[PDB]
Amino acid sequence: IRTSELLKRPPVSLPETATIREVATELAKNRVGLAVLTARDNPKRPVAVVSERDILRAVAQRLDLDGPAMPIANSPITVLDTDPVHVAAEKMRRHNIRHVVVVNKNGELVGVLSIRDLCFERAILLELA
Amino acid sequence: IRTSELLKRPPVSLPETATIREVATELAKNRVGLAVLTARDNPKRPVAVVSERDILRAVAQRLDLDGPAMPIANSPITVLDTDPVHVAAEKMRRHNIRHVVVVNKNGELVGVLSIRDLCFERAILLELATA
Ligand SMILES: Nc1ncnc2c1ncn2[C@@H]1O[C@H](COP(=O)(O)O)[C@@H](O)[C@H]1O
Ligand SMILES: Nc1ncnc2c1ncn2[C@@H]1O[C@H](COP(=O)(O)O)[C@@H](O)[C@H]1O
Ligand SMILES: Nc1ncnc2c1ncn2[C@@H]1O[C@H](COP(=O)(O)O)[C@@H](O)[C@H]1O
Ligand SMILES: Nc1ncnc2c1ncn2[C@@H]1O[C@H](COP(=O)(O)O)[C@@H](O)[C@H]1O
Ligand SMILES: [Cs+]
Ligand SMILES: [Cs+]
Ligand SMILES: [Cs+]
Ligand SMILES: [Cs+]
Ligand SMILES: [Cs+]
Ligand SMILES: [Cs+]
Repeated sequence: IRTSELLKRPPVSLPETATIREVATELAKNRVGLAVLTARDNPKRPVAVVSERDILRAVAQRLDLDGPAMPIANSPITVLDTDPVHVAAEKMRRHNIRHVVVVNKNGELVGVLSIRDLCFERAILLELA
Repeated sequence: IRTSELLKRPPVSLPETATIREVATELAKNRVGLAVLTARDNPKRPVAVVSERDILRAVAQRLDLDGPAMPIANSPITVLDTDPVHVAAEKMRRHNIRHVVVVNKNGELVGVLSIRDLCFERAILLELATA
């Protein structure tokens, strides 16, 4: 019923000072589509997100792939861990994103949810309609 | 509800001889996650697919992005244009992919369906639940 129950894994994240390639390596190594950029001082606070989609455009535009990742990162769209799952689903539909970052009431990184999680379960699909 | 009815765009494709960067440019230009690689002799026949996920690994492994795209591509997982939409959704789930290449009875490239198409419409979501 709620967001936290659909989380499969610990959050895949790097510090905000990470390079574009460093994010690319971390995404390939974990077989995920998005990486959360955490703050320097506080590794629990998500400051941005970087997707393979962002890296793809960096490749097409011929950016320095060893340059900083923050300039291609976006400000996180979030859902609470205590929120119902359909909120995460409609934010994805609304923002045309395939990920939502799950945080707690303190604003700390709990995990990341994917469109993959919501669509491939019959129990969820009937709720989201 | 059948795959051909959820098609809203002509297939984004390149010839199988395309480089990795040439695919990356095509993906960015069309704002899509996948590109279908078509045959040399017959551009209607899909021979492979390349996702931005594949390009991402190319970046991480420091491959020559001006090298050919075919070695980083995959054998196309297809669905018929006449097939019902739940079959396409079933293949995405089973094979852990977010795209399916829609072809016709002759095996020619009609279009490409995405997990984005199936999940962001209430009419479809309900039918995916009904089975
Ligand atoms: N940044 C992340 N941290 C932790 N788990 C993730 C992250 N991104 C995606 N996932 C999970 O890993 C699976 C595959 O990720 P994706 O290929 O990005 O959909 C999904 O079902 C998500 O639940
Ligand atoms: N939870 C999120 N918060 C902010 N931006 C996002 C989020 N998920 C995806 N994006 C952005 O949407 C684009 C592609 O996202 P995705 O569909 O997750 O690959 C990239 O430019 C991402 O930075
Ligand atoms: N290779 C392709 N050729 C034509 N249309 C596509 C292709 N890939 C995706 N689409 C469609 O265009 C949209 C692009 O989204 P996506 O590729 O999932 O980022 C999807 O909703 C599909 O309906
Ligand atoms: N229709 C398809 N047939 C074969 N492989 C695919 C298909 N769609 C995606 N893939 C592969 O699955 C991985 C993730 O693709 P995606 O998550 O759909 O961007 C990539 O390595 C793709 O090459
Ligand atoms: Cs940006
Ligand atoms: Cs609601
Ligand atoms: Cs929208
Ligand atoms: Cs977006
Ligand atoms: Cs149509
Ligand atoms: Cs491959």
